[PDB]
Amino acid sequence: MVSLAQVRGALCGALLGDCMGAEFEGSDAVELPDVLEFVRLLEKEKKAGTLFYTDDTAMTRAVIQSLIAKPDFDEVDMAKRFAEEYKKEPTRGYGAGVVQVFKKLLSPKYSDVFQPAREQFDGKGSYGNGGAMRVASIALAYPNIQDVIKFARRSAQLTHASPLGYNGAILQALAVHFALQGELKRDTFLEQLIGEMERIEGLPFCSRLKKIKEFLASSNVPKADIVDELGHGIAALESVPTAIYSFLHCMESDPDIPDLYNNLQRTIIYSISLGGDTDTIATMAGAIAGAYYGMDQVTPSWKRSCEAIVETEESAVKLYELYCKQL
Ligand SMILES: Nc1ncnc2c1ncn2[C@@H]1O[C@H](COP(=O)(O)OP(=O)(O)OC[C@H]2O[C@H](O)[C@H](O)[C@@H]2O)[C@@H](O)[C@H]1O
Ligand SMILES: [Mg+2]
Ligand SMILES: [Mg+2]
Repeated sequence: MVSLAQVRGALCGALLGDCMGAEFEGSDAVELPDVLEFVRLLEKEKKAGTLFYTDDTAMTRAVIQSLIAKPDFDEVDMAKRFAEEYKKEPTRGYGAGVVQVFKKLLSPKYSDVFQPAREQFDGKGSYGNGGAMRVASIALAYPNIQDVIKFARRSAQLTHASPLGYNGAILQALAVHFALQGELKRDTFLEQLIGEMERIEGLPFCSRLKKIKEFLASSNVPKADIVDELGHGIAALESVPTAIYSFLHCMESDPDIPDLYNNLQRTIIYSISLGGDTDTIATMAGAIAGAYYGMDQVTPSWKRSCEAIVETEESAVKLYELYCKQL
């Protein structure tokens, strides 16, 4: 039985990952000591809301507003909200490509809201993680896996028309889905994901998911090896599996991370420690961790530092109602 605590956990986890990840974004070597210092300073900050969220959260909030306005899923309403949000706050840190999608939706020239995304990169569409970064809410609003899949795909295809783009969104949404279903063991969790992705792709994402299995079966896997094989890039293929690994890895102790950090905190710290697109990787791993461990692991000293923490917590209630309605 999914609880409010898990839905709120997911969203607050996504918000923390974004806000804290943003601070290290695009450094392709990050050092864990920097992350630990950052976190310690964060806990001591007397002023609340010192960390601003980025496009990841901006788009997340737009998804949520759309689901609440239109619980049956309205891709037209959603597209409009994405475009209006971009227009309202263009400097939140959007990918250079996706900006063109928003401008086409804002223009009066397109009646098919999917068409701008189809036109990206000489008709190939974006392979970026921007579809995945905002998708978690689909899993929080829709209990049935078939809904999760088709709405993850469609929400993603508003900006990401490449299969790599939108299958990454599907994968991230499935990861959050299976994290919500209670205390799944690692092996079953991955079996669940590999099962679904073979059908969906049938295989880039399955390949990476298989390597994740491999890695988890080993111990003391260098971060370099994780980055080398799974990636830490703005591409969905190189970020969504990496987020899933971070979550799965951080279900147990990491020798480098003090055990006085809880699992969700560990998850965020570890994600950021991998470098690259740290905002987006941490927001995704954080969403999965939040869903799994819930709000009890979203500590007051961490969350209070995030722009829009209050609004986010409020929004969780409305999402949770959607979820409950669907049962
Ligand atoms: N098919 C392609 N061919 C060549 N380059 C591509 C392709 N697809 C993507 N790129 C490159 O990938 C870039 C971004 O793709 P975009 O769809 O704009 O962005 P996003 O929404 O996925 O956001 C990605 C992250 O960026 C921000 O930090 C957010 O926080 C996310 O973390 C393009 O400019 C291209 O260089
Ligand atoms: Mg961002
Ligand atoms: Mg980013």
